[PDB]
Amino acid sequence: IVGEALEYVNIGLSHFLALPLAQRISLIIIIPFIYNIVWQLLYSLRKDRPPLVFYWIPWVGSAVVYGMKPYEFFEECQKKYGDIFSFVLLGRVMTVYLGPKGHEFVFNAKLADVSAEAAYAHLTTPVFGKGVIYDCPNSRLMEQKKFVKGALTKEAFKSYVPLIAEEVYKYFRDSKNFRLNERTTGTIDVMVTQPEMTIFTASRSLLGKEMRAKLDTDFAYLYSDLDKGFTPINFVFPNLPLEHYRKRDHAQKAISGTYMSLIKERRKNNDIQDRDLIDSLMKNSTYKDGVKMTDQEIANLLIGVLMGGQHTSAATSAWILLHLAERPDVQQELYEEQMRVLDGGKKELTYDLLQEMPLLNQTIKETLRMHHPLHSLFRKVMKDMHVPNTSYVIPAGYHVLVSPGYTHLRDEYFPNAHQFNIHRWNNDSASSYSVGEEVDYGFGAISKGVSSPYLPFGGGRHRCIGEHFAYCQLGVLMSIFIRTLKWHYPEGKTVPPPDFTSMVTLPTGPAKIIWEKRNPEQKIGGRH
Ligand code: HEM
Ligand SMILES: C[C@@H](c1ncncc1F)[C@](O)(Cn1cncn1)c1ccc(F)cc1F
Repeated sequence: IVGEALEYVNIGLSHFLALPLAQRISLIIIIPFIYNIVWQLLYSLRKDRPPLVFYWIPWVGSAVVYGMKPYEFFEECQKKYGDIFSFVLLGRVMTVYLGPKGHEFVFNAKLADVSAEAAYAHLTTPVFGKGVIYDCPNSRLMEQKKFVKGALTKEAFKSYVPLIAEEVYKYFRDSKNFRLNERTTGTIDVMVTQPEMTIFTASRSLLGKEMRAKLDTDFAYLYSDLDKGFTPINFVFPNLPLEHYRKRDHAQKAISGTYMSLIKERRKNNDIQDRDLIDSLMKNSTYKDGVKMTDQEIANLLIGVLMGGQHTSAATSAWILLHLAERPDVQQELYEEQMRVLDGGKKELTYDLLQEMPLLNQTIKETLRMHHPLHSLFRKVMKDMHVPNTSYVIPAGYHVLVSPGYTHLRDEYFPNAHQFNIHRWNNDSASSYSVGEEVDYGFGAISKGVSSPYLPFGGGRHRCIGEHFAYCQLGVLMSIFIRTLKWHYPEGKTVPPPDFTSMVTLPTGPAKIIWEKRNPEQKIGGRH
């Protein structure tokens, strides 16, 4: 007789529903703790799954160590399990594939196998607005990228160089952090100066003079509010009836409103030129099926493009200054190249002359090797994926994570990888090189292979289209920094470690350097 036992299941259920509140909340905690632990041990025997990093807390997973020190986490997991392994992160399973094979597996994955917008839309759609980037099918994104890349031409860069130069000189003249007509030395926090210089230079060139003029007013604080809404917290908590979220949504509406105002003023006056990215998208933003982007979608695409470029570029010029601050030898070598290429300063800097500055471009290239601004790129797996030359299957509903910034730091691919050495790029100063066959996904021919161990701009359909703009901006900025200033660390300070929590690998601030004028008597003209 088992019937007697099934009575005691029923009895035990009734004795359970009647335990003291102390016993039950303790049971409410301990039942999923134990179940999680036993599920992982059962998981460890599936041979069609990559090894899964062990974690104590359910749902949270390895979120803490991953969020704080992702590269240290990857190295420890790589020593234990090899190059492919999974970990739990705030409710999701992330499968990491380290190394060049990982780059191929993720960046060159079939469109049907993985979805970037399914991973990212919750981060970005609340910040940028609807209908663009990741709030739209991949085919729409592919053509959005074509539209933006159409104002990112060599001819556009030739006109952007003197405009970016003007902004840098105006920032040296007017900003409280410098005031070079009044002060010959000073101390700056590069995490204060570089965000400002980046937004001023990117606004003037990509958005135009009107939009740049608005950053001289209270309007600039909307950018700070919108910027604060770009945060990993959006991945778990993208809308909370709280104040941070309200200034974000307000800023998005107010900034996109300002761009639509300009777009509609330009069209009401037929004042549509080739000045900036606004002119360009107004003339060129009709999809191949004949649908035109709305003025709202144009404005939102501007926000996302300007904000993406904001955080990668500002982080990078911060790291460049910070590495050069302890390398007066490198500053000296870069200064000599400035003097030779620009005839002692008697040539005005042009886009063409920037391309004849290999050591300056190698300094950018080397900073992007040691400080890849995005430590992790993500996709959501949409169809079960087999990992070649293994028995592993990554099931739909998992996410795949690739980290070229981690391979940038491996000695096997970059000897003495933790040493800043711009000369490892001698006779190889190009921002990136397609090492063979090319493919076009809708925004131009790009490298078909994505196996390069140096992959600062990703690859495949989601590859960056901002690299030449970033080199132009960083190049103008650094050419002027080098010709105008020397700089060094306060006593006993050195390169700060990265803060990875922002998802952008920023220097831990305050990161202070001391500048001094190379020509204490040099004056910057213009009105102020
Ligand atoms: C140092 C500067 C930069 C670095 C290292 C960088 C890095 C990257 C990487 C790694 C990706 C691939 C993302 C993924 O696969 O999920 C990407 C995509 C992209 N980036 Fe950049 N970026 C930089 C600057 C810029 C700038 C200046 C702009 C705009 C002016 C920009 C706009 C974009 C866009 C539109 C994409 C396409 C995303 C997609 O197709 O899903 N980036 N970038
Ligand atoms: C999604 C986002 C990101 N941020 C942080 N970790 C991983 C990421 F994928 C990012 O790739 C960053 N970025 C890349 N180039 C410039 N910015 C991005 C892409 C396109 C865009 F229009 C705006 C934008 F923020």
